Amino acid sequence: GTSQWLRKTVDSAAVILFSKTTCPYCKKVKDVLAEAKIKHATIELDQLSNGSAIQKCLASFSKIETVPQMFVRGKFIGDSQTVLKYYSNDELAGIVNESKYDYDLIVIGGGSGGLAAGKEAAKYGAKTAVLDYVEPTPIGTTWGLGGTCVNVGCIPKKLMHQAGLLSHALEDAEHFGWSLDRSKISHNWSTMVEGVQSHIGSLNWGYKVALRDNQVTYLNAKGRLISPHEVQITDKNQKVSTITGNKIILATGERPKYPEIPGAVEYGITSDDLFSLPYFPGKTLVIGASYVALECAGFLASLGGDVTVMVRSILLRGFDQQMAEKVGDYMENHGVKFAKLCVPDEIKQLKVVDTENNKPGLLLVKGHYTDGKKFEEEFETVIFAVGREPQLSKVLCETVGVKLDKNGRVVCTDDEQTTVSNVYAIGDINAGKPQLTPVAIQAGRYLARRLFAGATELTDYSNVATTVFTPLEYGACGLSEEDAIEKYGDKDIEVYHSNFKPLEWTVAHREDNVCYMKLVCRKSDNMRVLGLHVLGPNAGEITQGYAVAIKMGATKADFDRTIGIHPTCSETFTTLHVTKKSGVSPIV
Amino acid sequence: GTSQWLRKTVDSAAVILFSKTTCPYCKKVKDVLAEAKIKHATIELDQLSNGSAIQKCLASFSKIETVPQMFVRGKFIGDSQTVLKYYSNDELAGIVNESKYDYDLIVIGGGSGGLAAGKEAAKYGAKTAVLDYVEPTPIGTTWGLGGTCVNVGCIPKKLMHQAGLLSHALEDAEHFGWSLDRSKISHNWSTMVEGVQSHIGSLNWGYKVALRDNQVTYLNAKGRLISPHEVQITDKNQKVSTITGNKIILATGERPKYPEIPGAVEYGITSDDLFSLPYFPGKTLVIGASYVALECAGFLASLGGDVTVMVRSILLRGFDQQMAEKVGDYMENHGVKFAKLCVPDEIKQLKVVDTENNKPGLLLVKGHYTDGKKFEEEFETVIFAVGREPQLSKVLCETVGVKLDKNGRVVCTDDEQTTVSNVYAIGDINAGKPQLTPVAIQAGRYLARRLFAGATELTDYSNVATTVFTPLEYGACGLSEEDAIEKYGDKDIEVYHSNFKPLEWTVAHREDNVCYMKLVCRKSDNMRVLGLHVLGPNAGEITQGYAVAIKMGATKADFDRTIGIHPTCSETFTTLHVTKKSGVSPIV
Ligand SMILES: Cc1cc2nc3c(=O)[nH]c(=O)nc-3n(C[C@H](O)[C@H](O)[C@H](O)COP(=O)(O)OP(=O)(O)OC[C@H]3O[C@@H](n4cnc5c(N)ncnc54)[C@H](O)[C@@H]3O)c2cc1C
Ligand SMILES: Cc1cc2nc3c(=O)[nH]c(=O)nc-3n(C[C@H](O)[C@H](O)[C@H](O)COP(=O)(O)OP(=O)(O)OC[C@H]3O[C@@H](n4cnc5c(N)ncnc54)[C@H](O)[C@@H]3O)c2cc1C
Ligand SMILES: CCNC(=O)c1ccc(NS(C)(=O)=O)cc1
Ligand SMILES: CCNC(=O)c1ccc(NS(C)(=O)=O)cc1
Ligand SMILES: CCNC(=O)c1ccc(NS(C)(=O)=O)cc1
Repeated sequence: GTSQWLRKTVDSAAVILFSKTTCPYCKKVKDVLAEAKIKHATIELDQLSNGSAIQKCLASFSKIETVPQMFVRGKFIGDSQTVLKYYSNDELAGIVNESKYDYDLIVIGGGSGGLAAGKEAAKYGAKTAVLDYVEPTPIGTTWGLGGTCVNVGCIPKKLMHQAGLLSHALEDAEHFGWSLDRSKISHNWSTMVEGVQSHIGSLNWGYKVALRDNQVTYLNAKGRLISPHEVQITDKNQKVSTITGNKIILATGERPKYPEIPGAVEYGITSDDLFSLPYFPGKTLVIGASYVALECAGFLASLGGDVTVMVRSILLRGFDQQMAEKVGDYMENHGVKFAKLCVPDEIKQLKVVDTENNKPGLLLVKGHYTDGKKFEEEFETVIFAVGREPQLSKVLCETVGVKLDKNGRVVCTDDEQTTVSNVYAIGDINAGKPQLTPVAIQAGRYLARRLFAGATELTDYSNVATTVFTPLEYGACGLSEEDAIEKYGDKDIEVYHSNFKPLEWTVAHREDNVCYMKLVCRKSDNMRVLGLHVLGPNAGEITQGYAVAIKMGATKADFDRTIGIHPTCSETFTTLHVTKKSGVSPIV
Repeated sequence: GTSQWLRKTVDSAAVILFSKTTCPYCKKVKDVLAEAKIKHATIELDQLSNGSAIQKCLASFSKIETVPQMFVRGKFIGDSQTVLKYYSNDELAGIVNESKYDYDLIVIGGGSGGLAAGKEAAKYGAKTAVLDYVEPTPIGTTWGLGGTCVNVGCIPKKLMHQAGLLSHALEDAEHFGWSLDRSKISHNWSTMVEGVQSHIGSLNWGYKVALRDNQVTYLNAKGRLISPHEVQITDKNQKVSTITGNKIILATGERPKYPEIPGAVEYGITSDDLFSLPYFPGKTLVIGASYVALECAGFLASLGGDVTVMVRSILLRGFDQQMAEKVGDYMENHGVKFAKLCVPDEIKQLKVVDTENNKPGLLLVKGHYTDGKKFEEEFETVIFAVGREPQLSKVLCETVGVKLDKNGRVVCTDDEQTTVSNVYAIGDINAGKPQLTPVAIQAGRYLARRLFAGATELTDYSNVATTVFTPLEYGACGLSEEDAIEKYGDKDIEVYHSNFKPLEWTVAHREDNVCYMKLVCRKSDNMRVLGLHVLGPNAGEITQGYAVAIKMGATKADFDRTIGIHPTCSETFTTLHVTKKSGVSPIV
């Protein structure tokens, strides 16, 4: 147990020191490695409950049982007198750089997970390379280092969401006494895009600076794993070459899908293109009903667009469906049109995009409803948000032996190991995991610590909270109500709910009974909170803190005994009492 | 003993039915009481883990061990056959209304705690009177039913805080692409006050409607306890009379103090006057340094005012002083002036308030610094916020025997009982308890349930979360850093901390390193989280949810294993790692 942990740790750490905080011999080795700028992991045996056993086990490798003991890539290098000898003789640098491979770690993909993993590994002396390449979209859009969230995901989406929220702020200000007239103010799309892109550019630069200052090699090159330890790279000039690494982390993410209909690739766009578009989209059709589809339709309408969403079946498939319908009803009440039970059959081009005058084109969209009636209408911009998929055939030779599932994602053990023992996968391509930036960051940091610093902590993928940044935001943590009932049965499930009105909405004359929250609980387990849901402003700030409590096993009793902060929206969770079974109305 | 809980429940309840959910005889009794419009408490014995022993103990009062059994004010009334006999003989209404006192409960004070206690008691058939009277301020300001928070506290303060926040929203909107020019926009104080006062009026009317719909007698009259069961009332026409009650709840709150200096009462105002003031305060001096003082100074400056704060010693005494200093620095950088280490000596009138043209007067303030130097400057409005105190002399006669402390607050047991067995106190006048509106509401509802429905749950006053709504808001739960070090020793305390920047502040070009958060933890108790602190936008929404986790005993490992929601301010709590002992900088 201890011995099996010690062997895995010694075998895969690049540079690691076994030590005690009280030992001045260990301190003298620490000072020598620091002076020579040699980074390494450290395990302080006196701060572990079974340091005694570990000290004994080290002898199976070094034939000594004292501290310090220093190792490089699975090899015992020496005790204090031996390390000092190598240093004094100008031999230590060459010893710590000796390796069978070019790199201790190669990360394929420079996004949320891959950047996190690579920087963390380098902290412990692992010689690291991070590869990143951005295949341009069909119209040629491309961007810098940092992945989907930084460049064409969470960051620009929430900034445009905030531009949309500020329109209601301008309306609210009149009621709170400010002299402006909202009716005489307009929005300039390209001014907003310039500011968003300027912040994204600071992020691109900041990541390149951070890899430099951690001695990580950054290659702006497309990678392909051709054997367990060999990565083929293709640079911007089409020069092909091969590098080797001990450990491989696959972190290449996904890209948007297009439906297989005439005109889609040629004349529509995706979210990849939207966040840097030089012109305002104009009258827009959004095809799809994911959170990407609704968030984009939402802020486009708040910025003055004429917007329609075409929905194949339901909104937010996989989310609690009562909450999804409340989300959609609010958008429909504040300007978004919906073409329900409808799919597209073709896109026809009526005008080409005007690069000169900076204006969209014009399109004719033909489709049909599930009963066979026809859809036909003209739009200036058509955005497809119909899912995302990995392209691992471009990343992964079939002969390496890395197993994939029926969706093309990588099958991994609970420590992110693929079917090939030195190869791991993290982020959106890890099958069955929540596809979110903080998950990918936590998985990559934790994995790097296990590979190169002897850590054991695993990433916990259960009960991970989410927020959908629609015009009225939807936060959630845990099970939907229909999932809870399916798993435990209706008689074992109690639901507490209530409407509420933000105090900020009162003087602004906004709606009385639109915001909503519920707790889904299990009767036979001390009224354990199985799921939490809230529709209202700042839903991400509201929901985050409760995710710690649900992680700890919170029950309805724990919510009741905690006192609220007044006046907040979030405090309504501490006094819930109306049950759905009672039939009593949840209005205020 | 089960027996002594049953004895206290039977003695104190107004009308209580002991029942079982499966028994059709209990069913017919419930329907009869419903048709007769007789409200009552119900104890369903088949849902309690010792309903067996309770059935046996009921024999001590009724000489029967079956169910249903009805009691009224400590007297057994009968089983199913007997209750029906009374109903069909038109004797039931007289039997349930027979009592030694006019009321089962008299509440003195119609605020946060008192209204909540009174409405809750009435649901269990307690015949209830609620007394409220608002003694006018020195300039004659008065208001309606609902207490300090509703009329001159949390509600108007946070609505004017929101008016101030909207000013920065106007400036932000230009950077996000909206065509307005913030420089040409001004604020109208009286328009804001009208909207705020219209919302307060709807709450005044709502509480009167609530009391009427719960059959609660509302007397707009000053009440005085003269013996354990006798309350002397004085109405608006000076008419004096007496009413009697079984239980009494004191819930009369506090009012602001004035310093004992010339001119203060005559020419200054307090928060009581500020929220309905008919003219803009103009150039304003706020005297004091509590949360009331800083919150009022902050929104006044955001609405265009010229504002100074005179500080005797420190800001926010009793709060974490590192956080208090960050709060004040932000305020000083954004337009609030501070006259530090300074007290006032006298207020001289230069110009009377102009009621007709709706203009403030003009004042000369004289004071001095703790080293001896002099302060002299003119202001149009001087606001005192130097504490609040009860006036229980006006409420309670010395001879009744209710013990007070050296501050004038009522000394209570952990179930709100005074030194007089039928008299309880709740809210701000309960000595040693946190003085907050949700605390008073929870104490009131829980006390009512114990008196009239046989409940046993107590109010938990520990680790109650707070938020100070200064221009940059400050939320907290648990111990300050200095208090934890004093209690446990510096070597046993670890503090994790970080600056952060809201995503919304990036395009708006706001400050990089002013928002700040920290966790104060106990090493020898598994890194238990002893206190959480956050300075940033929406701080009360951020803080509330973690209050549940802290109530459950969260440790640092609990915060680490929970995943963040991105992009939010609150997610920074899930990845903290820089300790103060390490000396590493916390900037981003
Ligand atoms: C519109 C949108 C909004 C979103 N909003 C949120 C949100 O609010 N919150 C949230 O938590 N998540 C959000 N997400 C999800 C988030 O973007 C992803 O979960 C996250 O970025 C996944 O990170 P990753 O490291 O797995 O992959 P990515 O971030 O996609 O990074 C993979 C990188 O590898 C590169 N690459 C691919 N193939 C190769 C190759 N052969 N060689 C070299 N490099 C290669 C890619 O070009 C890319 O740069 C959003 C996603 C989208 C599309
Ligand atoms: C400016 C300000 C801002 C605040 N902001 C917040 C905030 O954001 N959050 C928060 O949680 N708390 C806040 N508070 C505190 C909160 O208002 C109080 O904790 C709360 O009102 C206490 O309620 P209570 O029931 O104890 O007394 P009150 O609400 O003060 O009610 C007592 C009532 O009894 C009446 N009364 C007094 N004597 C008699 C008598 N003899 N006969 C009849 N009636 C009588 C009083 O006039 C009053 O109507 C704030 C307070 C102030 C002053
Ligand atoms: C002329 C291009 N035609 C296509 O059919 C196509 C290519 C790539 C796509 N996506 S990507 C950028 O490889 O992520 C989508 C569609
Ligand atoms: C600095 C990175 N190290 C870690 O995260 C870490 C490593 C080992 C630990 N424990 S053990 C009992 O030796 O396996 C704990 C933490
Ligand atoms: C709705 C009002 N009732 C209560 O709050 C309550 C009372 C007693 C309880 N339990 S007991 C019988 O004392 O064992 C539980 C709950």
